[PDB]
Amino acid sequence: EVKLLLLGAGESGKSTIVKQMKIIHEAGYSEEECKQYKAVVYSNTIQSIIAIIRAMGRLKIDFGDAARADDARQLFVLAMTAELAGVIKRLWKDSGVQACFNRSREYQLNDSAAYYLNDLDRIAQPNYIPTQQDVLRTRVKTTGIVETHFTFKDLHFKMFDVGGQRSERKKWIHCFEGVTAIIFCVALSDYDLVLAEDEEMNRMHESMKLFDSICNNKWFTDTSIILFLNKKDLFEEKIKKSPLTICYPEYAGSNTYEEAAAYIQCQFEDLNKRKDTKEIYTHFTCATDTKNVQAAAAFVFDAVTDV
Ligand SMILES: Nc1nc2c(ncn2[C@@H]2O[C@H](COP(=O)(O)OP(=O)(O)OP(O)(O)=S)[C@@H](O)[C@H]2O)c(=O)[nH]1
Ligand SMILES: [Mg+2]
Repeated sequence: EVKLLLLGAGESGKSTIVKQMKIIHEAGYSEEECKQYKAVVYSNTIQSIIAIIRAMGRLKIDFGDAARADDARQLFVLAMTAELAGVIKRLWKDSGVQACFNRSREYQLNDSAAYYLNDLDRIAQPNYIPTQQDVLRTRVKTTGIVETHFTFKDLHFKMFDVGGQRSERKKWIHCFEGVTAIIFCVALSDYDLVLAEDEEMNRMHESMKLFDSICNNKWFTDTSIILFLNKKDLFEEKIKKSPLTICYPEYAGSNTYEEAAAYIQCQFEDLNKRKDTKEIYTHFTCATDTKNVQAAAAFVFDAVTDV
């Protein structure tokens, strides 16, 4: 009876939200289901550390220890085993690798790269099983449309998740029929990144063009628009290191979590052309934090209840 549509750019966090609805209302991920994602965890860790040493060549950075070159060679051939763990750990500890990691803005690196790598000892053990946090931290591109059903207070939702990348936005239109509410996810940490499809397009700017399209859409003039400003935990960490001016030349405020976030929210709310007729319900979220998403869900519920 209630249709929920998750929209947003790629890496936005929409699929992580779906995962959280199963954790909260469907009592988590079974031990067996976690073992399913074990390969995904390993693939993500491997792809991340590969992405870093590959960046070094492009970025003119070399190891703090020249002996690592044999480990970097070993990483590619092996692409889990206890030898591969020792190789990755040494590469992650290297001063050169760490320098390149702190320049990840200049290439494409998974959000959860450091999360997995900093916990490699746990990840490398035998009989290791992905934790619920580990599963949420996994990245897998969403291809096609995925639906999910859950019931709350005698109201049950149809949640639709779709791919955010340009390759999949053609299929967004197929879902627009009968949408109660839209949850538009935006990565706060995307302000200094660039799209993986287009090397020179700013990720946040892309997210903006999308939100303008959706927020001021002809089909959705009825539907309530919810704006999820996601990845606030990464934004908090990141805003100290990188200035928000990279995304906005005009921004003269401080590079602080509270003030910078407030600014991004305002720029997205300003895209509403029917600003008097239509309201936008905005919430700051950490999609990997189940407790935080529980609070978000309640906020989503209140917006739908307002009907
Ligand atoms: N730290 C942190 N990581 C997040 C957050 N939201 C998503 N991520 C991470 O970012 C990655 C992308 O999230 P995901 O849910 O897959 O985005 P998406 O919109 O579904 O990506 P796509 O299918 O359109 S391509 C995931 O691997 C997840 O672990 C967040 O709020 N905080
Ligand atoms: Mg997805």
